[PDB]
Amino acid sequence: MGRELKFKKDGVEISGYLAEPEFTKGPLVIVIHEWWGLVPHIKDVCDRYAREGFFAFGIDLYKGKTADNPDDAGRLMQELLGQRLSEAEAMIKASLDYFKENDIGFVGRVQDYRIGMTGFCCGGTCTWYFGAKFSDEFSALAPYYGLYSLVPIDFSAIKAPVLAVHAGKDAFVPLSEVLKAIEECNKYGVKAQFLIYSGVDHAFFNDTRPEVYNEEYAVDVWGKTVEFMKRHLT
Amino acid sequence: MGRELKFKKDGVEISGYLAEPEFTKGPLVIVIHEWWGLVPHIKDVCDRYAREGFFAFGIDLYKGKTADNPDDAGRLMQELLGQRLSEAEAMIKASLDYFKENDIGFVGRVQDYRIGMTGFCCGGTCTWYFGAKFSDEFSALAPYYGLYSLVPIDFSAIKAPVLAVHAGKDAFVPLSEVLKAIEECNKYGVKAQFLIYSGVDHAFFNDTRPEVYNEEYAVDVWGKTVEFMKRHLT
Repeated sequence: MGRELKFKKDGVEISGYLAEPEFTKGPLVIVIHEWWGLVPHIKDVCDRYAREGFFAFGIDLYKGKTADNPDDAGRLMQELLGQRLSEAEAMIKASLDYFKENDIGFVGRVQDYRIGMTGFCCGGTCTWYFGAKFSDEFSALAPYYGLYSLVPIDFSAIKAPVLAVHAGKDAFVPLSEVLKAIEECNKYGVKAQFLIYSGVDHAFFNDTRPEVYNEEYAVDVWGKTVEFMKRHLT
Repeated sequence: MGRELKFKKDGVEISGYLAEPEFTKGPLVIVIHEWWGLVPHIKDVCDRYAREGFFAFGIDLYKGKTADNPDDAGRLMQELLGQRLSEAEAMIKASLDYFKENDIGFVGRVQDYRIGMTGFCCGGTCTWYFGAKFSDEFSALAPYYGLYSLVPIDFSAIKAPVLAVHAGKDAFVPLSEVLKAIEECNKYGVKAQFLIYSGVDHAFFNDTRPEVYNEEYAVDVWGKTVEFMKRHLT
């Protein structure tokens, strides 16, 4: 089952796609879209999480807007990260509050909420950023190929374990930037594992983009990601 | 319940420890020791592989010698990787030939041999080096925290997928060296995934060395390694 949510809470508009497991009362994963916005591929990822026993909320951070080309997509992303960052923070916070009020993410085995977050591209940046901002709320973070140069990621504040996925030939994220993030995690004692796949580009997980998709590593990284989310959230 | 193999083949003396799975006839993994030599910890690793369905051969590359301190260990390692590298190569090749003659590592599903190789510290270096030297013989490589600057690894020759495990605070392997390896893999089309664990030291997998062992990441990396070896060897 997947449903479109749209409602107001604490003065902000929450919208996105919620995939729910069959019967399983599982953990929750927040899934953050790329710079194109909340498109079908992201909803598909949410469905895939639900088939593994997780509630998955593909939150819309673009207020219903999507882009099909880099120029418009870059404008939406720069607006989100550079002008509406406070608002996006408030949407994340209100979403978390909403799910907890509805018992979504409550895990019987531990008698507590277990909430993860993952995202791709700008959604990877957001995973890091929000994971630091809301460090009491998340039990696992899985940022895929986010930029570290767009917004200040406060590595000192992160409390969750992190699975950080990167592409070896990423045209947007130099390896030097990945190295700097590793050194910050070393410095602050962040339990971050960095996975760097040789020879693939940015967005290699996106099966709808044949110019960058890599099947071998997309299958590999999905296996690793589900294992990691299960380890920390169930 | 493994066996100590000792025999001569093609002019070189082979010795090591062979762990065998029960109730399953599976792939082979060659396991290469650290600079201490073929000590109980390494035999334990072989046993662990056998419990997951693999034959595992902990080859001795030190001609029966072990070391309990860094000075003696460093001398044995420098001798292995300098003066006796050709001999070690011949031991690896003769081992492979021996197993194939005895049907060890033959996998029914693919009607062919599937042989992996893994190792730690100097054994990680060896896994890279021999994986390139004997490029057609290996179907998976899992080098843990080896140095890249001791012997010339021929990245251009590697044909197997690689799971390269590194420690984020490795006192012996700077992250700049890991980056150089990633760039070589990118350049030559090696299917290498690099996994860098923040905050841990060299030899963090070694549960017999409490000063560097890290349980959380040793458990994590074991899971990842078994999944990878199963994916490529069964």
